[PDB]
Amino acid sequence: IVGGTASVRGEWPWQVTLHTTSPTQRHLCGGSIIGNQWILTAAHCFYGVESPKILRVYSGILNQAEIAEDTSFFGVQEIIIHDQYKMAESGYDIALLKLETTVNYADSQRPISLPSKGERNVIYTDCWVTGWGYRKLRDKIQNTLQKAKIPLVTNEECQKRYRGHKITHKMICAGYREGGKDACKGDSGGPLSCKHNEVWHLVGITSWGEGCAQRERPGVYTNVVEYVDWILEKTQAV
Amino acid sequence: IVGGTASVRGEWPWQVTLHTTSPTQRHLCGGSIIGNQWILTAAHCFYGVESPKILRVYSGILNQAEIAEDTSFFGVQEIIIHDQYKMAESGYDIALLKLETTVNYADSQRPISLPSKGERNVIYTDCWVTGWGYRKLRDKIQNTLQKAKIPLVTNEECQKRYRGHKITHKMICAGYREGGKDACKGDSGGPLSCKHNEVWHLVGITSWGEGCAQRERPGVYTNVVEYVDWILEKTQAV
Amino acid sequence: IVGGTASVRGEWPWQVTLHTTSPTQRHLCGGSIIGNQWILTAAHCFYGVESPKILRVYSGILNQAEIAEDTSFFGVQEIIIHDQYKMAESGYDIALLKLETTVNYADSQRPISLPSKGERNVIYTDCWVTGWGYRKLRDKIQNTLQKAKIPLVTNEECQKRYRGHKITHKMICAGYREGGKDACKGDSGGPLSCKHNEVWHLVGITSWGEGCAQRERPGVYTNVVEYVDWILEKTQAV
Ligand SMILES: Cc1cc(=O)[nH]c2ccc(Cl)cc12
Ligand SMILES: Cc1cc(=O)[nH]c2ccc(Cl)cc12
Ligand SMILES: Cc1cc(=O)[nH]c2ccc(Cl)cc12
Repeated sequence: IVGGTASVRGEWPWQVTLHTTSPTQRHLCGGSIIGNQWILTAAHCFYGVESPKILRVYSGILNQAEIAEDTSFFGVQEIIIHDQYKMAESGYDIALLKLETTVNYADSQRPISLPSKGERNVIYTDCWVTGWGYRKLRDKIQNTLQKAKIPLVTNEECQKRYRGHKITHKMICAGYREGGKDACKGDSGGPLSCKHNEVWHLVGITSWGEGCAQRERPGVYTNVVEYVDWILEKTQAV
Repeated sequence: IVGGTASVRGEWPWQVTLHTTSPTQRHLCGGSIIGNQWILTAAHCFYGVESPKILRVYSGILNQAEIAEDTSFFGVQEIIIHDQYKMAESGYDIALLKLETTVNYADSQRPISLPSKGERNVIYTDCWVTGWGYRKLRDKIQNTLQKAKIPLVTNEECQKRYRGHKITHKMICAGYREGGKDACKGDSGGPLSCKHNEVWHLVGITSWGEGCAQRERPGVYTNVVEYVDWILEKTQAV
Repeated sequence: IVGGTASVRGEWPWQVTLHTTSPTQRHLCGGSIIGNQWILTAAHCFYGVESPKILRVYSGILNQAEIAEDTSFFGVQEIIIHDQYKMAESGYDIALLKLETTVNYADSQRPISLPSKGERNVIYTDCWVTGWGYRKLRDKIQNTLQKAKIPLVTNEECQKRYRGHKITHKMICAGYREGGKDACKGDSGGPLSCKHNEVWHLVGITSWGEGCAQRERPGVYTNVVEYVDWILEKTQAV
């Protein structure tokens, strides 16, 4: 996160840090608790990931320093990538992790509500992007979970800023005209959380942008409300 | 209907009573006129129904006592159950009855409008559940069509009350925190009708709940607006 | 267009005139620029059209007199008709033209934004229908692009006026109770453009009506917002 500040412990209790153990253990991406066995994250996070066996999901974390060999985590039973996903910049950048065990909810770890199709008309005015990603394009993973308040930008405006792309209605953009606050490398898959009528909603999934926090380059997020049918379908037992 | 009152004749002119003739004739479920040849109702009503030949749809009824051997009814040509339906508590609790003959509309029998996808944002504040069902969990079918005004509850709130279920965006809930007013056995398949801008809309189909009218147990209804595409598809000739 | 007036040059810069060259060259239908290589229009326009080779799309036109043998145009590479289209009156009256070359945008030719699913709740109050069609049921193609401001009508109201049809949620209607302003023959496939929050949105595609501008006979338009998923799907490369 560029231009953000340190979070208060547990103020984003749906935020997880997804680690890979290969070759050695490191933070890979953000994600969001949306169900007792379910993390919603970005498909692009799994480039070159051939097995869920190398993944570990840590909940209730503020500082990466909390994570040691003796720290408890959730194993991943299954990675579900949207069947139309090819790459972040073409959309469908959404994935589910089915956990091996269930999350016991508490003040530090609880699920975020999905957006309602009826809130499509809502103007979200209190939106935050969070993560342990870079503070600049070439940097490193940050210890303390960072937050930045960023305004949503219309898809018409977003399209103006990305003339070489198609910004679709399945994407949502957020950024300041002058830049300065944005997601960056390592924030991928985490939430764009918007508080509306005293309820936090998972409006976006951190996906891509050209650089980080540049002027006239809004961050591009997966528009979660366009995938609530897909999420429902994929989270049913069979 | 628990905690309701007797309806005025024809104040719910889309409400039908669906009877089965097997083994002897009795009220089975409620339903709603949505087209000249079409009743919308709940899939769960047809458990163990092997043929539409045993079904009779009566329109323009206030009192069950109106129904005798010499009372006119509509035959059922086809029962269309949602292909994803398994049971009420897992959703997709929706079915269409294609009638053998067409309903001639009149003051006592006319169709209710389907909800618009653009009204998803609307806060419906004038919603009523109607039927000839039980006034308590163990009771019997009531003679006079009952009505009860019940407030909609958010899906977030509804999910809190049904921790052992998944309350999906294809469901909608209604109830008082303190209970006392609700649908019950025999009200299944009938409408949750909401009046907005002087027009009645078929917002829900009476589906299920834990008991009837209990504290902290909202009634769960099929969220009709999520099925307008399905209804359109299934009501086309071929 | 019945009851309309002459447009100002380029005030509808997304409006194209689609010509057929067979047997000799003539205006066939309207259409709208929605992308650099993409025109959105009505499926019914292509009755008896067996090849895209006979089609020419002219942008930046006010007067048909501008079009001569030496006037530049866009060739059509592909006609994409909705796979459920059968005829205008049954809906799915939507088609895409993929152009052979790309449109270079300018003040006289630029794309119109598609409606957002979140604007379904919006009451559009500034809507215009445009084209070179007839000024009365039996007439001829008009030289100067005509415009008429027409109010949207609810689908409930529209259905009342077309008792022999099914007016679906994939249609949108516009007209005056007393008639007098409407699309007519030759306006097919053009836009119903509505300006909301200083942005023009392509709300409808001119489709059909009983006669032109008759009392109690609103024009029926393809409800574009119901097809944004389809448009996205069909405009992707493969
Ligand atoms: C993931 C990522 C990497 C990057 O370099 N820039 C970005 C800018 C914006 C958003 Cl939303 C994400 C990214
Ligand atoms: C159908 C039914 C049976 C029952 O026992 N309880 C209910 C409670 C609420 C609603 Cl909406 C329906 C029912
Ligand atoms: C295309 C067309 C032909 C016609 O004769 N009447 C109409 C009336 C209304 C609308 Cl929207 C279109 C038409």
